[PDB]
Amino acid sequence: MPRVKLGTQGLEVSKLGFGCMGLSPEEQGIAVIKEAFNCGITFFDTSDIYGENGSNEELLGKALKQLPREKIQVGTKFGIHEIGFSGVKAKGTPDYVRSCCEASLKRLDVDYIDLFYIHRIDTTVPIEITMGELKKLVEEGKIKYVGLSEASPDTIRRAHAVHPVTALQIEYSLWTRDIEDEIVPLCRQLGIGIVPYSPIGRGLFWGKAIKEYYRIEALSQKHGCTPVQLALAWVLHQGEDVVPIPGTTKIKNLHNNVGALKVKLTKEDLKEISDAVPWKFANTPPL
Ligand SMILES: Nc1ncnc2c1ncn2[C@@H]1O[C@H](COP(=O)(O)OP(=O)(O)O)[C@@H](O)[C@H]1OP(=O)(O)O
Repeated sequence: MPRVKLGTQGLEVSKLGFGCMGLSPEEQGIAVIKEAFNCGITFFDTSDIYGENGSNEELLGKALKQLPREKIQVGTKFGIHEIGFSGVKAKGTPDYVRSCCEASLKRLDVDYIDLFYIHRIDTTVPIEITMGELKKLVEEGKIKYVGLSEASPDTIRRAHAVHPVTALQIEYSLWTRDIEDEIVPLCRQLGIGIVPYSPIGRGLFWGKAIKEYYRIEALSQKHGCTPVQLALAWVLHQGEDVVPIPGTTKIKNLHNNVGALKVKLTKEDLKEISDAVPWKFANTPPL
């Protein structure tokens, strides 16, 4: 398993990460995490908001007790404070940053978090204030690196000016390439790592809806992998600074995802994949 530098501050992760969200039957969740590590995945992603009352963080914390903590990069997050009919409410006051961090440390049962993200931006608090408390947490050793998720270009730039941002987590896949026009270039200018979430799930849902397409399947066959591996490989190929965090609850799919790292695609291969996604009469439909 290759390792890559995520951002410029010193974080180093496995080229493929693992999203723990979906896991929240405990023994079996722990077993998936342990097998991911046995496959060389060291980067594990969660958030305070996943599971019930932080049960996903608790799960990861239990799994960690069976692993070498210092070999693993734990990413978690804070910021979503309530969810209701009216929608999601974010909070980014310094007191909340600190209390969320402490609660996550306790649920994960760790002395530090590697990568701590603002999960959702608080549009009522200047981002400098939130980042200021995150800077204090870095200086105290409570967290090592700071991430953002779903942030505007203006928020990214202003955040980074206060304390360097290590990663941006955003949706990115063959089916969702909005970040390419402005976000990707900006992250590259600032040295910020890119962490795609839903690198395969939206495509899987689509594949299922359309099933109940062939160009993608024929390209996967051509490249000796499955359609999902091709999708994940495409994301993997978008840069040395791109680390996707697909989730799964199944060991077989975990092994499939790891297998996607084997796929090698040329610039031309990549365009062909992108371009595909905007007896006498014994014939078949053309590709
Ligand atoms: N190799 C694979 N083949 C088929 N489905 C897979 C897969 N890897 C992950 N998934 C599914 O893809 C989903 C996860 O996709 P994702 O990580 O891109 O995130 P998201 O839920 O945000 O879409 C899960 O539904 C997962 O289901 P399983 O737990 O049954 O695996």
